[PDB]
Amino acid sequence: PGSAGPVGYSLPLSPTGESAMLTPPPWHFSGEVVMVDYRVDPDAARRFLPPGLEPGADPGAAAAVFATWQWCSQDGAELTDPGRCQFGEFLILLSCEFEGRPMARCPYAWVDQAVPMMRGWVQGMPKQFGVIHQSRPVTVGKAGSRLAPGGRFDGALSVHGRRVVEASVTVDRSTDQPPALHDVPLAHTLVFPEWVPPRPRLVASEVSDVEFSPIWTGSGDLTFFDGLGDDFGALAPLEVGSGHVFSYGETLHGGRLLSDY
Amino acid sequence: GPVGYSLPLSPTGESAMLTPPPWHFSGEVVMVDYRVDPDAARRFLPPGLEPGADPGAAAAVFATWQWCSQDGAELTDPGRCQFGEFLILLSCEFEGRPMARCPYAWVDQAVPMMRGWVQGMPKQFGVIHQSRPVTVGKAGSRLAPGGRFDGALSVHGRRVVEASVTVDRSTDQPPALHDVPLAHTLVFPEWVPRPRLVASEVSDVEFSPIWTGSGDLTFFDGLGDDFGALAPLEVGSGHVFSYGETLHGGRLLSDYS
Amino acid sequence: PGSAGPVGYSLPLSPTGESAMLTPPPWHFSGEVVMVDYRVDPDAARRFLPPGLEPGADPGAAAAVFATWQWCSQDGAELTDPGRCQFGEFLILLSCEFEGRPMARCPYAWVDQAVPMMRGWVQGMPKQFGVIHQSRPVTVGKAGSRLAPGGRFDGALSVHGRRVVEASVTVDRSTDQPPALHDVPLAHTLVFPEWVPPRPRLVASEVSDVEFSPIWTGSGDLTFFDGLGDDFGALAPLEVGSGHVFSYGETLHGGRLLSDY
Amino acid sequence: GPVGYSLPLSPTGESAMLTPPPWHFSGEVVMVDYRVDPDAARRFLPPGLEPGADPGAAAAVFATWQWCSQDGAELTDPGRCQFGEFLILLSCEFEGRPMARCPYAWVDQAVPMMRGWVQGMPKQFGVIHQSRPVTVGKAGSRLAPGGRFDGALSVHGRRVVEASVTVDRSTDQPPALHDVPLAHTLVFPEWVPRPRLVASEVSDVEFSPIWTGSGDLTFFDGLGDDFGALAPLEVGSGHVFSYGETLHGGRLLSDYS
Ligand SMILES: *[C@H](C[C@@H]1CNC(=[NH2+])N1)C(=O)O
Ligand SMILES: *[C@H](C[C@@H]1CNC(=[NH2+])N1)C(=O)O
Ligand SMILES: *[C@H](C[C@@H]1CNC(=[NH2+])N1)C(=O)O
Ligand SMILES: *[C@H](C[C@@H]1CNC(=[NH2+])N1)C(=O)O
Repeated sequence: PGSAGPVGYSLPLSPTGESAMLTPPPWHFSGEVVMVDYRVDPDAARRFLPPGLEPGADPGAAAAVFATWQWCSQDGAELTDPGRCQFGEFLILLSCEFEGRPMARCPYAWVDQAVPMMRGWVQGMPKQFGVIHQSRPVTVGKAGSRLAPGGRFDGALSVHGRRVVEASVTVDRSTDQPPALHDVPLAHTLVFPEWVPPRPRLVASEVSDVEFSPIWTGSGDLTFFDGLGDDFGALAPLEVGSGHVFSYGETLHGGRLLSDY
Repeated sequence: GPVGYSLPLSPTGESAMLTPPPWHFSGEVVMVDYRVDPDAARRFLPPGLEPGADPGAAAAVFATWQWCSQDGAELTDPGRCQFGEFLILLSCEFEGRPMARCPYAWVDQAVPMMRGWVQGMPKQFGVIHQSRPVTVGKAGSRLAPGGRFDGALSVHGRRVVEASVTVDRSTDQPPALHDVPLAHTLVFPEWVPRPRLVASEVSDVEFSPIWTGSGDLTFFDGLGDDFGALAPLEVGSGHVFSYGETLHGGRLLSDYS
Repeated sequence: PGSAGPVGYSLPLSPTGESAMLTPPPWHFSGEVVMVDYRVDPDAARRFLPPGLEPGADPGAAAAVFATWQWCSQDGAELTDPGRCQFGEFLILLSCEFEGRPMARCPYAWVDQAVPMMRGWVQGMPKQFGVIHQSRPVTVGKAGSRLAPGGRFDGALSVHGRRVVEASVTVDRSTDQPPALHDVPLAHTLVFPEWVPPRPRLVASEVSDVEFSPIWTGSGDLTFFDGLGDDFGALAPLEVGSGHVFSYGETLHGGRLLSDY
Repeated sequence: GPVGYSLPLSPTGESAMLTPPPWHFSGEVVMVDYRVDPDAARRFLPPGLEPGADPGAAAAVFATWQWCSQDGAELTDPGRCQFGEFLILLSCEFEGRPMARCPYAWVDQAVPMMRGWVQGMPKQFGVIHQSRPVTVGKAGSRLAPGGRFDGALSVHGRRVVEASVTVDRSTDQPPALHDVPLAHTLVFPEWVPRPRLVASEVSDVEFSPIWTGSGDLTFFDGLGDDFGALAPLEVGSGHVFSYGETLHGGRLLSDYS
């Protein structure tokens, strides 16, 4: 009501607010996921947990998650421009707990589009830019795999021209049991660098209307390669477990404060 | 000396950019049938290719593909086996047999581009986007009545084509221009100072059920007056479906001798 | 000294701090610029000036600025990886004043790399992602222009697959007079969206060791196209003035608060 | 029917992806001379091309180019007239005359890639980065003693080559492998079930002063054992310079009849 200067949910500010790079939440997501469960060094994982987050009930449980998404705002406007509403993503997830409640920590994430990257920082998800590839199921022809026993699906991440992660799943059966780390709240750290010479906050992403397709599960394989530094390398798999292929949706509304310390 | 199906030659032949056919394709298509000026279409038909039984029938075709060679090796590297594509198709005939001519095509990966020229398909490079059906959540459309699917092509940073389909029913009737042989012109520029009309030989052609509904198509400036001549006079039905084929090689229609 | 959780100048946090996407300033920049001075609707320009910034001494003075940069941190480490240390940029600049002192406001900017984009938001420069092309001078052969009378240089910006801006300069003489809008402080608005249900600050970017090559100046041409919305379109040229081609360097240290309101 | 120097054919010929030669090039080069296993190099030489007077001499060449046709039209669209390139060169001879063979090349734009195959230059697609000299500020090197310049190539998301040069002096001596004719193999895959050895004809070859100093070069895995066979045994001098030429067409060295 009072406002004088230019406005907007985000930069760039403009007289009408229409120029802003980001739209206010809620945002809807619909995606396809290729995920591998793995065993991480629990002491290594612990060092990525900020104060307030404790080790998971199974401290060594981790996951590598490839996904391709479509997203839109409440009005659905972005959906008519597929170039604007799609992105690929790779995440690491670590098991943790907040006040006794299972959650996941995402210490590393990459995406291949700028809007999702910046929107990640708004939520505290530490998204960087990368090149991200993922197999898609086919239903006709021979050039791919079906969502059926024996179907194989692969994921790859490169960053700055170097291969960082490769994952594979060969599915053998369908279940109605969502993978644990993809079915708990994510606990992020909101912090942004200080330009004029920071107060981090631990937040949970608030979601609704979480939906999974049937889950196709089988063997998993996962390989980390050099090219992201030793801090990242500490989270490489000790052992690799089951892989999972499924579709996922949710609505993301905003943050809930877990601790402002 | 060094060998290979294609450049670069190498001692074992492994370095070649392209592998020998056959190649398998599995793709997701968003296609719009439209009416083109028949006189404009005729001017894109080389000798031997005559106007369709329906000279004005054309189509704009967006697709996303996975492909592989006979051994399937490319499938394990999604970054190497995937590409997006936009094509124009024109109805024509050769010796009384219905076919389609592709006067323009764009892809977003180099191997499929070069492989296109091998077959005579006139692929250039572009930026190509296409809606994907969803089955969970709210951020997209289902393959079901009322589902909408969009396609866009930009070239050299300029928007060139936008298409949309809103489906209303499923059928087992493949879109006509996507179910006839393609007749290409095999020609490569002379570097040291002879075109052939060929058809792509395919097998194991497979369609999913075809979701069909309204179609919409717009051409924008940015590719020149020759291309603009093929802009729609009227836009017909749209179709969303999956498609597979195996592509084996070429068959000579004419070498003009 | 006390720190427990993972750390870093920016996300992602890590045990050593090495994983952070951004490095602390200062950052050094060395670039090549193709710039066109133009006349903007002063009333339109005014609406992009937040409280505290007044219209420029010449309220209708604006510029369109294409640049290609190399950048590095104090240790110079980024320079050995050209893919990491280079980016292209397009900016709009508007003339304004703070407490009587000439400055420039950048209402819109685009870059083609993720690190520079995020670093822009840290400073309040409203960078989005785009495709940005710019001619470079040649010194041998025929496939280009020399930095000499008659030399022509072009710039183009596309965003989401649509052409947004095209500029051209044909130079006819060399001067030692830096273009006014490229030789004054930039006044940005620091603001980041609030995730847990904003306090903007007006800041100036503090720079040192500003250096210009000889300036090649001549006719300018500039065209805006649709595809960024009516707020942006309000800043299209009424008339187009001189163009300038030159090399530029500076060291960027941090922000100085102009007003926290 | 429709015409054109290259596909796609069109009624006026304007749609063609490629324009007829001559084409002008102006580029900035970062090059490292190195020693290759002569036996490995020999295996990449087709019949008619014999080992160099110095069989082990090779070079790794990074360049950034602007190009245009005779009318200069492409120059006004920087996005259409610019590309980056990485090449391997091997010393060889044809009928006693020194030449260079390019067994591998990569570029980052589609037109130059296709145009390469027209000439017989075995270009593939890659991601190619190269340092640029600066003249103001601190974020780079000057073309002056102690200046360092780096090059990198990735293909399909894997790093393949890194090179570096630290210059110490200026000379008027063009690097040998960048100052001899290139001998290519013109061949295109048969689609309906005959290579030629050709040289690229150039004129108006121009070098800036050559800044020369130490060179460093590393190959990484990621392209196969054939390519790996050309990895350096030893690395020599590096050179940073500007280069221009006009490329007119091909001259037949042999058609093997
Ligand atoms: C980034 C984060 C989304 C939300 N959940 C994900 N796995 N990715 C964004 O908002 O685009
Ligand atoms: C290019 C051509 C393919 C075959 N049919 C198409 N619609 N695209 C290629 O071989 O990759
Ligand atoms: C973004 C901003 C730089 C600083 N000045 C510019 N003109 N661009 C960044 O820090 O990379
Ligand atoms: C590819 C080949 C050019 C000519 N000489 C080079 N080093 N690259 C093209 O024609 O664009």
